Amino acid sequence: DEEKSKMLARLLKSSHPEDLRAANKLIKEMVQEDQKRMEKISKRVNAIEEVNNNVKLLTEMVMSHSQGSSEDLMKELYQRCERMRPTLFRLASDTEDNDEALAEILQANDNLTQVINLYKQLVR
Repeated sequence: DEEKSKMLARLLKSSHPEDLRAANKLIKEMVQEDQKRMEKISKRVNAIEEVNNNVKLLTEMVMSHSQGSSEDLMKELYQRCERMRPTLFRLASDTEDNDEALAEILQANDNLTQVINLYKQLVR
């Protein structure tokens, strides 16, 4: 990260023999990497984002409904949570190279399961 960096800026400012050939090859590499690294983070974030929101929302509703046509936007929301358990689990699986991310996906999932059940605690 910092070594590949110093290395690069070294290969750049210098003659042609190796320097350019290498400098480029190394530029091409990084680019291709930053590409996948990007798409990954992007997926994880939206996923967690989508989850925290649904939880919060459906949580509030199950609260205002614990006393008094929402009983159908509350169900519909709930089933959405169910189908997320999958993607979440499937996500934690590819996140085997970053425990800070993996932990977030996990806690994300805790909230998800916590509310999917709390809803069921009333319907059931």
